[PDB]
Amino acid sequence: MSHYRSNVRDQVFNLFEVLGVDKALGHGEFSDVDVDTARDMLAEVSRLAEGPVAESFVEGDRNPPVFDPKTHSVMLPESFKKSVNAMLEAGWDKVGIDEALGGMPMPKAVVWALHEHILGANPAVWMYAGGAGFAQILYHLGTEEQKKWAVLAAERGWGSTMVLTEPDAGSDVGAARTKAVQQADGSWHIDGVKRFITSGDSGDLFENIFHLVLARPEGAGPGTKGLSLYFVPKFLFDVETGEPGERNGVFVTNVEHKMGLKVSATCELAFGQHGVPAKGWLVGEVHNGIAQMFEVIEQARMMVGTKAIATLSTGYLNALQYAKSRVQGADLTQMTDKTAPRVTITHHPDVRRSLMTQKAYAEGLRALYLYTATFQDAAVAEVVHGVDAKLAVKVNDLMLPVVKGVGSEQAYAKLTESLQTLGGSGFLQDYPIEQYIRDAKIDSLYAGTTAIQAQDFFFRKIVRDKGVALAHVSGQIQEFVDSGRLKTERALLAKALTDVQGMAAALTGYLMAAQQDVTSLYKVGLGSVRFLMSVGDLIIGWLLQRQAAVAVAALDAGATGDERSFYEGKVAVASFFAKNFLPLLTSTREVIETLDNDIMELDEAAF
Amino acid sequence: MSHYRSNVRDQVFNLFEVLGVDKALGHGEFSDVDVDTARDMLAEVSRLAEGPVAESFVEGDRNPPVFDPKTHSVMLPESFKKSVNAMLEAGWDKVGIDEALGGMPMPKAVVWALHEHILGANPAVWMYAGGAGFAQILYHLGTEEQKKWAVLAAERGWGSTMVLTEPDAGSDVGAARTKAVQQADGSWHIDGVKRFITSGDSGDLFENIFHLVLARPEGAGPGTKGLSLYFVPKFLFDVETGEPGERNGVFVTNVEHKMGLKVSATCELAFGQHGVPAKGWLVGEVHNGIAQMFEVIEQARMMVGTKAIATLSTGYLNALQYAKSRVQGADLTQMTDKTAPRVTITHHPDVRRSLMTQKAYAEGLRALYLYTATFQDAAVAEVVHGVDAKLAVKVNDLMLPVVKGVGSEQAYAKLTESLQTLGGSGFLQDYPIEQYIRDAKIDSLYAGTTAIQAQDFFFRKIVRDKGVALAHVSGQIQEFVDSGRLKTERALLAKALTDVQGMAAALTGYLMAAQQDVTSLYKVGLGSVRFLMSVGDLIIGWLLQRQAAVAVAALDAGATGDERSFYEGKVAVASFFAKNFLPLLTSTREVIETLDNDIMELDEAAF
Ligand SMILES: CCCCCCCCCCCCCCCCCC(=O)SCCNC(=O)CCNC(=O)[C@H](O)C(C)(C)COP(=O)(O)OP(=O)(O)OC[C@H]1O[C@@H](n2cnc3c(N)ncnc32)[C@H](O)[C@@H]1OP(=O)(O)O
Ligand SMILES: CCCCCCCCCCCCCCCCCC(=O)SCCNC(=O)CCNC(=O)[C@H](O)C(C)(C)COP(=O)(O)OP(=O)(O)OC[C@H]1O[C@@H](n2cnc3c(N)ncnc32)[C@H](O)[C@@H]1OP(=O)(O)O
Ligand SMILES: Cc1cc2nc3c(=O)[nH]c(=O)nc-3n(C[C@H](O)[C@H](O)[C@H](O)COP(=O)(O)OP(=O)(O)OC[C@H]3O[C@@H](n4cnc5c(N)ncnc54)[C@H](O)[C@@H]3O)c2cc1C
Ligand SMILES: Cc1cc2nc3c(=O)[nH]c(=O)nc-3n(C[C@H](O)[C@H](O)[C@H](O)COP(=O)(O)OP(=O)(O)OC[C@H]3O[C@@H](n4cnc5c(N)ncnc54)[C@H](O)[C@@H]3O)c2cc1C
Repeated sequence: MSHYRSNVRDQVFNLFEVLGVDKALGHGEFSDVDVDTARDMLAEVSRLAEGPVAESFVEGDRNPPVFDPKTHSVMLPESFKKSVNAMLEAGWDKVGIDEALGGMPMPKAVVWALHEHILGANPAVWMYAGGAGFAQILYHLGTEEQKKWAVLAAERGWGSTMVLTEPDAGSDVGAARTKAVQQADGSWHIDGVKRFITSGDSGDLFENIFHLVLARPEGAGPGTKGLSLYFVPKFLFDVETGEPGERNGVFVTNVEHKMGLKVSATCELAFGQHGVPAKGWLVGEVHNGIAQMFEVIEQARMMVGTKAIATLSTGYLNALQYAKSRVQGADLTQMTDKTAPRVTITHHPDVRRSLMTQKAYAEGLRALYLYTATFQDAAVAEVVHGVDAKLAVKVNDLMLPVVKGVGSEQAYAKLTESLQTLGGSGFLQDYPIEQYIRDAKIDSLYAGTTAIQAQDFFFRKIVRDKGVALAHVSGQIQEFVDSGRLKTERALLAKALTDVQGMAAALTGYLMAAQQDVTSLYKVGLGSVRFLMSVGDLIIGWLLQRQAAVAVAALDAGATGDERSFYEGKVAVASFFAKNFLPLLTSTREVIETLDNDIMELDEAAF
Repeated sequence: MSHYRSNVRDQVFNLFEVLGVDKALGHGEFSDVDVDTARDMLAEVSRLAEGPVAESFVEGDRNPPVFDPKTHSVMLPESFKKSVNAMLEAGWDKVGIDEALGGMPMPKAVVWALHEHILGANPAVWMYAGGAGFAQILYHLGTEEQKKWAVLAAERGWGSTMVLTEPDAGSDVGAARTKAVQQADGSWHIDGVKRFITSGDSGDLFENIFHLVLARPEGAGPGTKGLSLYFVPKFLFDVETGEPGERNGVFVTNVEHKMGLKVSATCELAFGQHGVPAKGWLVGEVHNGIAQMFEVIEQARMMVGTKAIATLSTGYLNALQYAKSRVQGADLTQMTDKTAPRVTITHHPDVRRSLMTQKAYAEGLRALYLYTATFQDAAVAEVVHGVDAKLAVKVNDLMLPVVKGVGSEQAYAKLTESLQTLGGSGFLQDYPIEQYIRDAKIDSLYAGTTAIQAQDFFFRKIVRDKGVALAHVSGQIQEFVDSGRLKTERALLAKALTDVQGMAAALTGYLMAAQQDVTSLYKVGLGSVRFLMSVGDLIIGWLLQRQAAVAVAALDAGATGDERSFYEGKVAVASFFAKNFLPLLTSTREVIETLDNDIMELDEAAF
């Protein structure tokens, strides 16, 4: 087969044995979707991922897109084009999207499980083909006239981009200087240069591209609150039929050469700099740019974390496959006997430690993004968690920085173990883990760096939230921990919950203290990322133990064969994680409780 | 200037203010080298590394060597060949080499500090140019006839290789099947295929290459003990003048395609398979192969750890230079004020945490390999540490797994922080950190995987050694923590010593219990790598506090200006490491004390 190894069985286990998404199927907007329908779609898309989508994964990296400056055009490998069009011709880009746009209803938890397979097999495909998902947001936020455009965009299959960054405005989006001047007809003319734009051009892959652009109206206020969101197409088009017309003044002027994700054209995109106006329209005809754009960012941050996790999972499964078959060395128990038979390396304790660590974070993080996705539909959140719509929004907001920040960083860190499992062969392009690592590095940077995720998590999702969402998740873990074979694991989780609550209390103390000495805030920043990562380990631990309980019940009821091996692996991985990673949170709490500002007051030249 | 950023000042600090190498200079073999001569040499190689050597760093990766299968030859980029020849013409490969081979005396601590700059600027240069260091080993081990061959190899500038690995014999060197058949004329015919041979061919870069080859003499016993070391030249040569002659029967048949270190040709090397016998000569005319080859392996393991550390250093320095000039966002104390002045990112807490983390491991690991190198000369070890020659060998042996294993893994892990400091630009090939990471990942694999290092460290360097070397080093740390501003840090180091000593006790306990239940050994394997990493952190913490003590003295003695900034940085980094990384060892100890065999008993199919 291909490089991509899927795990539909684990997705089904989470969705329909552990998390309860099955109880929302057959109800609400999912009247005509049952568990069998969702299972079949998952198997169907996993086969597409493993075949036509994965087929161009290697070539996308080895023969990157070619950029021609004078026609401002990017040419993608033909094999990649077919991969994208194989996905689109099957309609996987439209599941969960409004029926007006050609979609059919589906819980986001299932949608993200479906898209996991695409993100694992060839993530850039998902990016180039996000047009309809972009159209969904434009449909939600636009005037009635702009809704017809969104409908057209979805059906003519346009490509799409999210356009915020400028050389001087990356983390600080509010510093952007791309400007917008209103025209007599109500149109606007966009004028500026944007940097690092994913899918900024894609050649003849699509009939059109509609950029969603942040720009500052002439005379607008400063910062992010002064930015407005604009619909700017590559081609002007017939507002009735969608037929592309005159080329609009939006041009790629450069394409970055990157560590990985090479098939995703990361572009310098110029608006109105080449003699042709960049005509655009104010989304919703209101000035509400940063709020509007964050509907896109929220999806971007979910995708990026799910991508990081999809990559770890297939990285782990490739390493496991290799390890079962690689003979090297003798069993440690027969070390003195140098004539002892050679064994497969899964017999070596460090290889099993490595593989169980990979397993725990692949499956642990899979559970985490699926659990997060059960809060992204109010109806699913209601039936699974018994929370009302407002609280579900708060919990999803709480969990997004965890999915993105912990997923990106832990996936990359544990792909190191995947590669280590192959020995020297892991350093070769013959195996895909090398590329997995290069493609995954980006996940801690774009859609907001980890430091921005951790700042958002504490200041916006806990402090501004008054801790409500965190107290809800904490309370669910408390109940789980207070409720035979899993008693030791639950006590380690009780300790980890207490450790994380002590982290949050210390950081809130630093926050409170800042009223007397404002530099106390630096301590919060110093601890923010370790706190973010600790919460992730806590929720991974809990979800894995919820899985282990379902597995114990399945084994007692007489599981046999492959199902028994699946459930046996869940008991072991939940216990392994509890004993090897949860106790580390104790030392981290002590460090966070002890933070000082020595390194803040240090002279910069001392570094 | 170039990508490579050096730190001569820190090397001097370690060598001549902390570690006491100055006491050995001016005496014994080092008559002709004083502190000043060494500082100038470090500065001189500093500049060669930054210029002619770093010149080809980028091209070597983006235009890798071309393999010609019909002539079994590798063609290296011309600019890279210039870099190698610039190193050789300045004689940096012969520093510390026997005078018979064109070298002059130099303590190993200074030699590795010299080579740090080549390894950071273009590590493959060091590898290709290592021929003279190979000859020194040939000179030590050879018959009188072979020592003349070693002289000619050093004088004619030949390249060299170390040839062990086969497809079925990587970590398990003893499974190699390359054969050796003695001829009437006293030579042997080598027959087999070797894999992954660094520098297996180099085109016209050198006049000859002498391969050091492990092979199994006809009728020898199994495992590493049945292997012998053979001298196998690319060209047969006149044994009096060294003039190359007939082509010997050893040919490269493939070159690997790798993640990084691309300009190092990693070759499939075939002996006696292309119709021409591969003539070789038994090194020392004795069958001591694995012990002889381990003289080479010990240098390779020191180099790999030093390379990884050299790479983290220039990664940190590049990120630091970038952080000081990158304007993004405002001070955290003004987060509510959206009009606040923009600041350089060095003002942000998470960036300073990141930078101080990179600093502590770059400088901590530099101290580690320099400390280790003070045991690689008997005269130096006596003057500096007061230990006899045989104990110095044992300590060096103890530390080689630390330098290679901990250096390789921690350098790669912390380069993630370096790249993160660049934000989105770190993912660009426009900056060198992307290449650092790819070039560094191999450090955890070749010259023995991290698991091999951890196994060697415990079973051979602690258990076979009867705790002598470990007891000596721990004794020095015990002394140190029992000796105002460094008091808090001293106590954290004491706790770390107790923690590591508890890890050792637990592992020794598991070893003893293997007398009754031999599976207990598996627990040793499970904790082996974490134990090794913990010792690294202990020794890093210790050395940084030794540096801090020296720095405090210099501060109170009236240091000013840039020297004051240097010394202040050492105080801060030693304290930061003590407070943020040493306490984490307590939880690691608890994990090691609670290891069990559940994941060993688990069915393979359950993974
Ligand atoms: C049915 C089907 C469904 C289909 C749809 C799904 C599919 C769609 C397809 C997805 C496409 C993905 C394509 C891939 C492209 C790659 C992504 C990128 O790199 S792209 C680029 C990625 N770039 C980045 O990620 C930017 C990174 N930088 C940051 O995030 C900064 O922290 C900053 C810019 C927010 C700071 O600015 P500063 O002015 O200090 O900010 P303040 O703190 O003052 O907040 C101001 C206002 O912002 C707002 N708002 C804020 N936070 C949140 C939130 N978390 N959350 C929400 N809103 C949030 C809020 O309105 C707030 O006002 P208020 O409510 O308070 O009144
Ligand atoms: C100015 C100078 C400028 C230029 C400088 C040039 C310097 C020189 C060249 C530098 C290198 C060039 C760069 C090349 C980079 C490629 C490096 C590689 O990958 S290639 C290398 C890649 N491949 C590897 O690294 C192999 C990795 N695999 C291993 O290490 C395995 O553990 C194994 C082979 C030892 C197992 O086999 P098994 O038979 O079960 O192991 P046992 O436990 O039973 O010991 C058997 C005998 O071996 C001995 N001996 C053992 N250990 C050590 C030691 N630490 N320590 C010492 N000796 C050791 C010992 O004699 C022992 O006998 P005994 O004393 O006990 O009676
Ligand atoms: C491959 C790729 C594709 C991209 N595609 C897109 C796209 O389609 N659309 C788009 O809009 N953007 C895109 N970007 C940009 C992306 O959104 C990133 O947010 C951007 O690269 C980050 O800003 P920067 O690179 O200027 O880094 P900076 O913001 O300059 O960050 C540099 C360092 O400073 C730290 N830092 C910065 N500000 C703070 C702060 N206030 N507190 C603490 N630490 C801070 C960061 O964490 C980081 O370590 C892409 C980037 C890449 C690499
Ligand atoms: C770039 C590069 C250059 C190289 N250059 C040279 C060279 O010049 N000369 C040379 O002789 N070799 C060279 N090698 C070979 C290199 O030393 C081997 O790849 C290395 O020893 C690992 O062997 P392997 O690839 O077969 O992995 P394996 O031995 O198959 O290891 C696979 C996995 O099993 C684990 N494992 C194996 N045995 C054990 C055990 N007993 N206990 C616990 N875990 C175990 C490993 O840690 C790893 O995770 C090079 C390799 C590379 C990648």
